[PDB]
Amino acid sequence: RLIHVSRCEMGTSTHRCWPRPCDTSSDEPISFWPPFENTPNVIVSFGMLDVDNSNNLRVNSSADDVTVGGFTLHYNSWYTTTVWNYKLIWIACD
Amino acid sequence: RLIHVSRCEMGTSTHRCWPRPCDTSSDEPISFWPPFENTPNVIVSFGMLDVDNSNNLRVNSSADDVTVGGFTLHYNSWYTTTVWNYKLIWIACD
Amino acid sequence: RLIHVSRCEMGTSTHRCWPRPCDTSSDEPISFWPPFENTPNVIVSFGMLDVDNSNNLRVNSSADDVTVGGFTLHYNSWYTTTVWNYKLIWIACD
Amino acid sequence: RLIHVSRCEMGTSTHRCWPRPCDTSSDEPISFWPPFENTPNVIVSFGMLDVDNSNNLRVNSSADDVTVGGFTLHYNSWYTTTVWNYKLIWIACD
Amino acid sequence: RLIHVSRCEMGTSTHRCWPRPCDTSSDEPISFWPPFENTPNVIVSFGMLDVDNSNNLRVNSSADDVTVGGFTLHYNSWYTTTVWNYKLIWIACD
Amino acid sequence: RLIHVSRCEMGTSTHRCWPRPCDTSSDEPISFWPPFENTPNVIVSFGMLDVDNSNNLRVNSSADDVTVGGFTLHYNSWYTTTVWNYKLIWIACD
Ligand SMILES: CC(=O)N[C@H]1[C@@H](O[C@H]2[C@@H](O)[C@@H](CO)O[C@@H](O[C@H]3[C@@H](O)[C@@H](CO)O[C@H](O[C@@H]4[C@H](O)[C@@H](O)[C@H](O)O[C@@H]4CO)[C@@H]3O)[C@@H]2NC(C)=O)O[C@H](CO)[C@H](O)[C@@H]1O
Ligand SMILES: CC(=O)N[C@H]1[C@@H](O[C@H]2[C@@H](O)[C@@H](CO)O[C@@H](O[C@H]3[C@@H](O)[C@@H](CO)O[C@H](O[C@@H]4[C@H](O)[C@@H](O)[C@H](O)O[C@@H]4CO)[C@@H]3O)[C@@H]2NC(C)=O)O[C@H](CO)[C@H](O)[C@@H]1O
Ligand SMILES: CC(=O)N[C@H]1[C@@H](O[C@H]2[C@@H](O)[C@@H](CO)O[C@@H](O[C@H]3[C@@H](O)[C@@H](CO)O[C@H](O[C@@H]4[C@H](O)[C@@H](O)[C@H](O)O[C@@H]4CO)[C@@H]3O)[C@@H]2NC(C)=O)O[C@H](CO)[C@H](O)[C@@H]1O
Ligand SMILES: CC(=O)N[C@H]1[C@@H](O[C@H]2[C@@H](O)[C@@H](CO)O[C@@H](O[C@H]3[C@@H](O)[C@@H](CO)O[C@H](O[C@@H]4[C@H](O)[C@@H](O)[C@H](O)O[C@@H]4CO)[C@@H]3O)[C@@H]2NC(C)=O)O[C@H](CO)[C@H](O)[C@@H]1O
Ligand SMILES: CC(=O)N[C@H]1[C@@H](O[C@H]2[C@@H](O)[C@@H](CO)O[C@@H](O[C@H]3[C@@H](O)[C@@H](CO)O[C@H](O[C@@H]4[C@H](O)[C@@H](O)[C@H](O)O[C@@H]4CO)[C@@H]3O)[C@@H]2NC(C)=O)O[C@H](CO)[C@H](O)[C@@H]1O
Ligand SMILES: *[C@@H]1O[C@H](CO)[C@@H](O[C@@H]2O[C@H](CO)[C@@H](O)[C@H](O)[C@H]2NC(C)=O)[C@H](O)[C@H]1NC(C)=O
Ligand SMILES: *[C@@H]1O[C@H](CO)[C@@H](O[C@@H]2O[C@H](CO)[C@@H](O)[C@H](O)[C@H]2NC(C)=O)[C@H](O)[C@H]1NC(C)=O
Ligand SMILES: *[C@@H]1O[C@H](CO)[C@@H](O[C@@H]2O[C@H](CO)[C@@H](O)[C@H](O)[C@H]2NC(C)=O)[C@H](O)[C@H]1NC(C)=O
Ligand SMILES: *[C@@H]1O[C@H](CO)[C@@H](O[C@@H]2O[C@H](CO)[C@@H](O)[C@H](O)[C@H]2NC(C)=O)[C@H](O)[C@H]1NC(C)=O
Ligand SMILES: *[C@@H]1O[C@H](CO)[C@@H](O[C@@H]2O[C@H](CO)[C@@H](O)[C@H](O)[C@H]2NC(C)=O)[C@H](O)[C@H]1NC(C)=O
Ligand SMILES: *[C@@H]1O[C@H](CO)[C@@H](O[C@@H]2O[C@H](CO)[C@@H](O)[C@H](O)[C@H]2NC(C)=O)[C@H](O)[C@H]1NC(C)=O
Ligand SMILES: OC[C@H]1O[C@H](O)[C@H](O)[C@@H](O)[C@H]1O
Repeated sequence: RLIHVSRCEMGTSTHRCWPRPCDTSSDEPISFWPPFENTPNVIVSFGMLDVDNSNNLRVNSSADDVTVGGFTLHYNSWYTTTVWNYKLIWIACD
Repeated sequence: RLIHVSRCEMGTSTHRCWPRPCDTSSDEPISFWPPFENTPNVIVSFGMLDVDNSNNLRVNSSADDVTVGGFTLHYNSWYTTTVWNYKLIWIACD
Repeated sequence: RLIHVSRCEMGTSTHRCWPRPCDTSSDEPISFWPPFENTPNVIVSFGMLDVDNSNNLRVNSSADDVTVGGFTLHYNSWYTTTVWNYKLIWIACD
Repeated sequence: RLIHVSRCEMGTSTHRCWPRPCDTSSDEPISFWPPFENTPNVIVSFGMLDVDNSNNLRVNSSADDVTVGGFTLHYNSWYTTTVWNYKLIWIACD
Repeated sequence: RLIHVSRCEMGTSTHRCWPRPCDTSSDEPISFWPPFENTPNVIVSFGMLDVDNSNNLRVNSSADDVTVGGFTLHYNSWYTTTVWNYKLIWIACD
Repeated sequence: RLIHVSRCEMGTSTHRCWPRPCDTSSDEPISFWPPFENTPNVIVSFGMLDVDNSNNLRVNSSADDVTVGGFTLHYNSWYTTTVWNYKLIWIACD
């Protein structure tokens, strides 16, 4: 019969830059071995966050350039915001 | 034989309000196509968060009124808090 | 034919503490019913969060001792940070 | 994603009659259990056969009144044929 | 996770020729909608048979030119044989 | 979700003895690579049959010694029957 099933892969990228500050941005090459049949959907979020109250909390995360073979794990803060340590989590299913 | 397998859907919903503050609360109808054969589960979180340090960080997000047809992507803040931008993420499996 | 498919179990854990500050750390055992063929993968994030601006934001979370029958839903803050309410969300797939 | 996967059920049914000839036709209700989700196809054939050369070889078999919960395994012969033994084999997938 | 599942298709082709005798051979086009990811395996047999004892029983059948799109349901006899009526059954799975 | 899926395997062994008559019995060992998770169901039938009319048609076939790793492809005739050529077909799903 015809049915719906999803293949999923997931992981966590961790960043501990303290005492140093974590970079404005960061991009990681995440690959799916083996590739998917079609380009899956991916969502990213935070599992651990270390933000200084001396400035507004501005943390953005995302999956950019999603290829059936992998995707770019993207993170960035902006303006005067300062991030000390942070863990990203992502899950891509199809 | 019998096996376990899930069908998962997933999406994001970006709310950029700056220079205006984001609505205190938000509810968006999300539709599943095609409908699940049985009610699915749904977890919601944040992929991007921009909140003013002028006050405590009070952000809530959920999936209310879930069914086989879909759910309501609910988000809200409370008290004297202020959010300039935020991205909600969700995933629903069965 | 040989294919890839998954089984995803997921959920949420709400911790309301205000007016009492939430515990520095909190562990919660989760059970997979029935058990997975093999050891799944879990990722935990936040779905709600209430953090005091009087200090930096320091929230961490993870899935510990993940077995075919369950994992431990871990939460913790550190140092001077304070938390009033929060919701954890996790999802596992094989 | 969408995939095509089938569930199959299959069985044999031996009929030994000799020294007596097997009855002109024979019907036997088969039960799928648990029931099927869709109404499946079924094909019947012969795994063993013992027929008399004294006449032509006239044998017929078929799945009948197929539900999502079973069907009638049917066998028969017409006219002057004489069958001494036979085993029906059947397979039903979806 | 990696599992083995199969997709199967099946069907029958009834040939009632009496009083006329059945053609020596028959090749029928069977197609698959939609086609397989990869080329299936196919097997054929007889569901009903009507062979004249005046001569030896000789029946052959097979799936020819099998591809992801379908195949050719071939049937034939040879030499002195005579077949009055007959049905073929086939099932393909990948 | 819980669903039903079968994994199948199939094949056909041919035997061309004319003018030599085919042995009374034959047993071919079949392997299942990779080995089913749990013991499968097998069914065998005739894809090509060539029998001399000078005696009753007595043919039999089956799958014996069925294990998750394989099975034995059994075939025989008995008493006065004489078989010149024949082909067996088998399909085993779990
Ligand atoms: C480009 C960027 O990343 N901007 C993000 C940032 O917005 C802030 C900036 O645009 C700065 C530019 O100087 O302006 C902030 O608004 C300020 C100014 O208009 C200021 C000028 O006097 O007045 C207000 O702030 C004053 C004072 O400057 C502060 O030191 C004092 O503590 O508070 C005063 C009263 O507020 C005004 O707020 C922008 N800030 C806000 C809020 O819009 O951050 C926002 C939100 O985090 C967005 O992310 C921008 O993209
Ligand atoms: C209804 C709601 O959304 N409440 C959420 C909020 O709780 C705060 C409110 O209940 C306000 C009501 O006035 O009280 C806060 O507690 C205060 C007061 O007890 C106050 C009295 O002096 O003392 C503390 O704060 C003072 C002063 O008020 C502040 O302006 C000053 O900057 O700092 C002082 C020292 O702290 C005390 O905090 C409630 N706040 C807390 C914390 O309990 O926010 C909480 C957490 O974010 C919950 O979300 C409530 O539901
Ligand atoms: C163990 C732990 O959980 N540490 C986490 C914490 O780090 C802070 C602590 O290590 C404290 C220990 O006293 O030091 C902080 O750095 C401070 C101090 O050196 C301080 C002494 O005067 O000077 C700086 O801070 C001043 C002032 O004290 C503040 O009130 C003012 O607002 O800012 C000033 C300039 O920053 C210095 O920053 C550590 N803080 C930081 C930042 O590193 O928190 C961090 C980040 O949240 C990590 O999580 C640590 O593990
Ligand atoms: C109703 C049914 O099941 N019929 C199936 C059967 O058909 C045979 C019957 O229709 C009988 C009815 O009497 O006729 C057979 O044809 C015969 C006659 O035309 C006959 C007249 O002389 O000539 C042939 O046979 C003779 C003689 O009758 C035999 O006893 C003798 O051994 O041989 C002679 C020479 O053949 C002729 O065959 C029908 N037979 C055939 C063949 O059509 O069987 C057929 C095929 O098995 C179908 O299944 C019918 O439905
Ligand atoms: C052990 C075995 O494999 N037997 C299978 C076989 O059965 C036949 C045998 O048991 C023989 C043993 O001698 O008997 C057959 O029955 C015959 C005899 O009773 C015979 C004695 O006169 O009478 C009948 O046969 C005559 C004549 O001999 C034949 O030449 C003529 O064509 O027909 C006449 C009338 O039948 C009688 O049939 C057994 N045959 C039958 C039929 O029972 O074959 C059967 C069916 O194929 C089973 O497979 C047995 O297991
Ligand atoms: C979060 O990261 C994404 C990835 O860079 C940012 O996406 C860009 O968004 C702007 C407008 O919002 C577009 O003009 C760009 O085309 C996007 N980049 C691409 C090609 O993906 C997003 O802006 C970031 N959010 C914040 C607040 O920094
Ligand atoms: C987060 O959002 C959810 C949904 O809006 C809130 O849940 C509601 O809780 C109240 C408790 O008094 C119920 O009356 C509502 O019916 C609930 N909504 C439903 C059915 O989803 C939750 O309280 C919010 N949390 C915070 C901190 O604001
Ligand atoms: C977040 O919580 C996890 C779980 O308690 C912490 O993980 C431990 O990390 C240390 C090294 O820092 C390892 O030696 C332990 O094996 C880990 N524990 C377990 C049971 O996984 C993690 O360190 C915490 N991070 C923060 C920011 O506090
Ligand atoms: C073989 O068996 C099938 C199943 O009993 C027979 O099917 C009947 O076919 C006739 C016409 O072909 C229909 O009018 C009947 O309604 C069918 N029966 C039902 C209820 O399915 C078929 O006739 C048999 N063929 C032979 C040669 O005996
Ligand atoms: C049964 O039918 C098959 C298919 O027509 C026959 O196999 C063909 O045999 C010829 C030579 O004898 C080859 O050139 C073809 O390539 C074969 N077809 C394929 C692709 O399988 C087979 O000979 C027939 N058997 C009998 C006894 O008639
Ligand atoms: C058809 O083949 C089967 C399999 O060989 C035969 O059944 C076996 O018969 C022998 C002798 O009675 C037993 O020792 C085995 O246990 C049987 N196997 C099983 C479990 O089926 C069957 O008798 C054959 N039929 C004919 C007509 O020869
Ligand atoms: O049955 C005996 C024998 O009759 C002829 O020789 C055919 O060519 C063979 O295929 C076989 O059918």
